[PDB]
Amino acid sequence: RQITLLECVGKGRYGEVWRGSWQGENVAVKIFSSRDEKSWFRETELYNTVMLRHENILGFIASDMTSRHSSTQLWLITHYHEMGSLYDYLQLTTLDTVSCLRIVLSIASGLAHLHIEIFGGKPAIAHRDLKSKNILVKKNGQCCIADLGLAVMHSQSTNQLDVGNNPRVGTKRYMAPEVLDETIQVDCFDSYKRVDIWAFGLVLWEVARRMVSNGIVEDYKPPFYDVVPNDPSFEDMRKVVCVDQQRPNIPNRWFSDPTLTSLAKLMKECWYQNPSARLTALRIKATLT
Ligand SMILES: Nc1ncnc2c1ncn2[C@@H]1O[C@H](COP(=O)(O)OP(=O)(O)NP(=O)(O)O)[C@@H](O)[C@H]1O
Ligand SMILES: [Mg+2]
Ligand SMILES: [Mg+2]
Ligand SMILES: [Mg+2]
Ligand SMILES: [Mg+2]
Repeated sequence: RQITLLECVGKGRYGEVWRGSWQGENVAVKIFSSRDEKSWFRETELYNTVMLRHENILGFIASDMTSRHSSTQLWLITHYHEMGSLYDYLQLTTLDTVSCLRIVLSIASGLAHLHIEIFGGKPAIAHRDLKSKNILVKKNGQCCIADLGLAVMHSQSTNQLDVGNNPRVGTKRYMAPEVLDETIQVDCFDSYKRVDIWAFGLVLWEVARRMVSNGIVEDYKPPFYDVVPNDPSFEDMRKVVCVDQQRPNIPNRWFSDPTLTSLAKLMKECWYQNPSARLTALRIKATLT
């Protein structure tokens, strides 16, 4: 509500995010364009109607409408996290195994807790836009998942699939093949879970490259850096992913470390071209434990 904005710490395609004061404390304030009211709606929807509290999910505080510069602003107020996004984090620092396992574990927990229905409780939720920019790194080393603005929900009791009406689509670079060739089954909640696993496999590759094993690392590179431009188009991503069926190549320096060898095994099982073959968030969480 009555919060003072102190610094804007970044912008994406759907709004700005500010570091602000509430009760003299640091909170993140994502300000939506009214051009993107549907994502502010969907995120407010989940965080108000679903008990969505968990160590590895961005903590919610409030949602509100306010007036600035003679115009209406849609605020989503969440936990501020000093160290920013996994994507920024991976570029400024290298990882050792205990910090790299702590990251991929935390994301695995967050995704699985989203993906399963709890009775007592919460419906099953698929994310639909998971990527390194939509994961935050917290002061205690755990990562959490943010941006529920494209989320779909399913409840076993009703067996009703809630898809929303947001016409926004996922970040093109991270789309699974079934999204790109438009043969995803839109009526089947599990399809959406398998889109998330695929992207998770991409995030996994991003993290592994930055773990120091025998004093060597790769530089941070986004998935398919070598075959598609920045801001790749819908058809750019289709040629690589669907037609020629390329996957990020695994550096064989990783075969000179035991963990990197387990994560290479994890990733490949997240990006089978056949979505039924892909691991679930529940296995991935298990293996990493
Ligand atoms: N809760 C938060 N606390 C601290 N920093 C945040 C928080 N949320 C977002 N940020 C930072 O603000 C940046 C802008 O985020 P955002 O507006 O969500 O766009 P994006 O997620 O980076 N990519 P996109 O929204 O698809 O264009 C992020 O990349 C983070 O670095
Ligand atoms: Mg975002
Ligand atoms: Mg974000
Ligand atoms: Mg969020
Ligand atoms: Mg959103």
